[PDB]
Amino acid sequence: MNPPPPETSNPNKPKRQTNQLQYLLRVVLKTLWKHQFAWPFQQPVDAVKLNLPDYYKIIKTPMDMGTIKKRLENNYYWNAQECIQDFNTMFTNCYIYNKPGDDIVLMAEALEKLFLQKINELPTEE
Ligand SMILES: Cc1cc(SCc2c(C)noc2C)ncn1
Repeated sequence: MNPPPPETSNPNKPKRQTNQLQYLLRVVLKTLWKHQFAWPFQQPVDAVKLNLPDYYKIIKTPMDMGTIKKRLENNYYWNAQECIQDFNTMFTNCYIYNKPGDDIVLMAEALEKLFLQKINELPTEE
């Protein structure tokens, strides 16, 4: 079975709208989302349709860009580090689950290269 997805709404979590979080949406997420290799990462892993019955046995902190996009658009975060951590969790899960050198690993690596280039110029907090 699939687990419930990660949380994207929690009214008692305190929230901020900040220039670093705006950059994470307008620059980081949008750059990765439009990439030709984004599609596997645009929603939670569907272990049923993809026939991955061991995925959620191995991966206990699932994360994906559909979840991150919702978190950014719905102002779920307090700070940029929370969102950066979500991207890094997504990449790590892919590398942990998959056989080294598989297509999905090359896809994650291409997105991660762009992620790192954009994070390198995360603006100073205003
Ligand atoms: C090309 C492709 C797509 C997918 S989508 C499912 C997926 C993701 C995302 N991370 O690990 C797996 C497995 N899997 C393999 N190969």
